[PDB]
Amino acid sequence: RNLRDLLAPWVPDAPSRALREMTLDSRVAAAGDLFVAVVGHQADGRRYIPQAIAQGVAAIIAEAKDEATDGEIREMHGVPVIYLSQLNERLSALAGRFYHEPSDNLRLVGVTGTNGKTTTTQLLAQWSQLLGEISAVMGTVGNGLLGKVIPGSAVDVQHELAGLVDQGATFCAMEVSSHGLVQHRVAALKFAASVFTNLSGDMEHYEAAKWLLYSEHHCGQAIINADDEVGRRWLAKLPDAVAVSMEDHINPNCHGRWLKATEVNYHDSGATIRFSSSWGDGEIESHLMGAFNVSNLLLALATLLALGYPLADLLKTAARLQPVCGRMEVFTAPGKPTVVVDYAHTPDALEKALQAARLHCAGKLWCVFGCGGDRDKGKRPLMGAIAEEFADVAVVTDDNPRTEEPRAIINDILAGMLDAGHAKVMEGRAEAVTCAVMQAKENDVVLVAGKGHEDYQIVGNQRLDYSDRVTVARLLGVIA
Ligand SMILES: Cc1cccc(C(=O)N[C@@H](C)C2CC2)n1
Ligand SMILES: Cc1cccc(C(=O)N[C@H](C)C2CC2)n1
Repeated sequence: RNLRDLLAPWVPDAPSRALREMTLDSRVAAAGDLFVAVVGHQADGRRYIPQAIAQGVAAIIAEAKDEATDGEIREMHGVPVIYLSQLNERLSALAGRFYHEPSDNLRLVGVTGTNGKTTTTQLLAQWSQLLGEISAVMGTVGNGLLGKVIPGSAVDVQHELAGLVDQGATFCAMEVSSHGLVQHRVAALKFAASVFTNLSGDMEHYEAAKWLLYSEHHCGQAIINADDEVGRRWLAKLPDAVAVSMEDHINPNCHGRWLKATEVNYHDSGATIRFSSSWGDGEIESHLMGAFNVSNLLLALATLLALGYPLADLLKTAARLQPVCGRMEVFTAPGKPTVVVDYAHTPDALEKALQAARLHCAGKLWCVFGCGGDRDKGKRPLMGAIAEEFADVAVVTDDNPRTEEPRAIINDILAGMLDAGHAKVMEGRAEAVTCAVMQAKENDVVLVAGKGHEDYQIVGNQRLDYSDRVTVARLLGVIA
């Protein structure tokens, strides 16, 4: 890395100077670094140019606003300071060049929308890796090669993508937040494909702002959920986008690319999804639960088809796709009730989890759950009302009671019910889980909510070793 090569597209006359790393933080700007001095909300990095210089940086790139002209080269204490107008907008491009254009050196797929980003990215990364890629993810659960995901500016994004390319990644599925997009955090990334899952006067400016952003990015193949009203607006203006539906929203008159689920059977271990597409038809056995996960899987399928992965190979590998651990994670065993472990710990999340589970439930739906002690109490009766409404059997138990009296938490939950006497209460959590699993019938479904993959139960100030997954697995005679 050299300042002159780095800046060649923009600043013809920039001095040669070897560079080490790129940083926005004057506090970690080491000797040989490029410090980038950006102006944000209540922050002016140019204030810290003296400090960085004093810490021995090789060079500085700085916001030109009010201070200089675009491309102006100055020199302070023998250190080149190059000024650029609209530096926030350009930071992604600058960092891209610094880090050798990582998005041109793997297949990058970006997933945007309110929900489903995490699951859809995971599915993209898993399925592509099943077809021979070395895949990675960047998103809410962290960054890394699959299995090694470790728990944010335009520089950081490019740096992390370069790290992945360095570790041998050939495919990356990235969550792209609305906030990230607006703050130019992905501005110079070359997306192979861009996926839209869903959106949760005004409508004209919102739309306008997002269209403007779209027009400025390298989105690649566009893959859009046609079951969402906003998705259909995108599709109306993008004739080469791929429309995906599990209802009747594909308009066959447009002769565009499409994928639609024609029949879905939600069963005790997943969903059987029959589909047609402009690539051919097929049937997939998904091991994920609920309708929204059928949509997420279809989006991943359509994306991979769009990118040229063969339908036959995707079909042969689909049954290996797994849920994110502790997210609507299904446990079945021959002749036992189906048990779903989900992290749902809010009224809305609990409601969605119950509605998803219900689709797969021939019998009674059980819900085992509690609420955290020494935290806001407001959700407690709301979760009680939800469990009573959307399950057939509510089993109220403990969930990280901490220092709060466990039964007091349970009381708050029960207080939200129309008919609390119809709820079952069982303390200890392990005991409650066991109660549901051992009493439920073979065609029942038991949702164990609140913990997902979090393998502890906080009682007092002790983190006790405890896993919903392991509890369930042992009861069913399976392996967590
Ligand atoms: C770009 C494309 C490809 C295939 C089908 C379609 C499609 O059904 N569009 C619908 C949802 C129109 C109202 C927006 N659009
Ligand atoms: C991943 C990504 C990056 C940059 C822009 C975009 C974008 O405007 N996406 C739209 C929602 C398009 C329907 C797919 N998506």
